[PDB]
Amino acid sequence: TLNGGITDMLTELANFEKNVSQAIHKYNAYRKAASVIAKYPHKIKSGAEAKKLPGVGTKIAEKIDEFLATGKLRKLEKIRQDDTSSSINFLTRVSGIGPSAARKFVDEGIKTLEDLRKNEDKLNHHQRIGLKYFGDFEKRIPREEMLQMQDIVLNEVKKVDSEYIATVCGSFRRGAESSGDMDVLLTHPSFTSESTKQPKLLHQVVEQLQKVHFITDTLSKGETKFMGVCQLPSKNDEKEYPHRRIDIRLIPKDQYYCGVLYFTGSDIFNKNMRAHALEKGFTINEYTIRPLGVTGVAGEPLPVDSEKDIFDYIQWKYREPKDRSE
DNA sequence: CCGACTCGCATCAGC
DNA sequence: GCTGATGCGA
DNA sequence: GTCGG
Ligand SMILES: Nc1ccn([C@H]2C[C@H](O)[C@@H](COP(=O)(O)CP(=O)(O)OP(=O)(O)O)O2)c(=O)n1
Ligand SMILES: [Cl-]
Ligand SMILES: [Cl-]
Ligand SMILES: [Mn+2]
Ligand SMILES: [Mn+2]
Ligand SMILES: [Mn+2]
Ligand code: NA
Ligand code: NA
Repeated sequence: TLNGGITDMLTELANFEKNVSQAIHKYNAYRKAASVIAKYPHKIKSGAEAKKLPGVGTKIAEKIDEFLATGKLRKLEKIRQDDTSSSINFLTRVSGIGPSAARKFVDEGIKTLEDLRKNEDKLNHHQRIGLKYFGDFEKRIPREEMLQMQDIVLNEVKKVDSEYIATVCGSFRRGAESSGDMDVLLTHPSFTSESTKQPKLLHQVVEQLQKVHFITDTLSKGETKFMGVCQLPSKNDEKEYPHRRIDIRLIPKDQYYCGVLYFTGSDIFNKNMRAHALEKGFTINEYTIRPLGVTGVAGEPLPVDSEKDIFDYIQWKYREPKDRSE
């Protein structure tokens, strides 16, 4: 928390550039700066001191000087006051509403939560569910509740087919004391890079979790990726638990390690590692690490028997999940 | 300076 | 219908 | 917005 004011400012600027300006490289630039400063173990006293960190440049350094001097950033103070910016920033907080839809809605005069409720007719299915659970999706998940959810998911999967392996990833696997959502990596021996010998492998699981009233809604669903909503059961006379977002990714069993690396993250950690892989002549996705040939075209998948094998190829020391929270 | 900065699903445009 | 782009998301 | 080359 040494530099919370600064990292908050950069995050707000990042969000502005994504949601309002639609400038995703600026969003990523601010995100990278905020991350590098967040792990900096000194209380930053100057923009010049910050500029020594990779990803902090001259423009961010100047903003840090303004913020250190005054506790504020004029540029943000005015963004906070501009009506369309603030309306756009709000609407993108609904799952399924991005910068595009948010601006179109603001264009048609839909700019408040009440406006959206009045105009449910104009939302696609994802957006309608995001609106329904807007309040619940603001609440974080205590790790203790993550553990109960894990119990349910693992046991329910076992009951569909004992050969399923389900792994909770994301911030949970990084050891976070609370999470924004639950991410589940799924594998089954009938689904490898070489063949899919059983159909419906993800569907069967979604169905089982629906039938025990754990999964309550679906935002998107295909053959390998589910995105929806779930809820812990509550005890007699207790208030219901908040509804929670859940993502499930079925990964070819032989590609578990690249999959678990991807799904564990963080997002920024993945972004940095994939970028470093490129510097080193490889490309990494959730399935494989491949070398880049003399012309920048991916070659054949290299053998991988461990998360560390991936770190090895790109000449990074192994980092435990808990140390990947960038 | 200047080019560069992985993929799944839903939806749409075009045919 | 399919294919490719875009939006939104992990 | 940043930065390797
Ligand atoms: N732009 C992105 C977004 C996500 N991912 C991967 C890495 C991330 O940890 C995982 C879960 O995403 P989530 O969106 O669930 C974020 P997570 O790290 O689980 O933290 P929480 O906020 O507590 O949920 O998906 C990626 O590679 N690139
Ligand atoms: Cl940009
Ligand atoms: Cl691949
Ligand atoms: Mn998560
Ligand atoms: Mn998630
Ligand atoms: Mn609820
Ligand atoms: Na720097
Ligand atoms: Na959104």
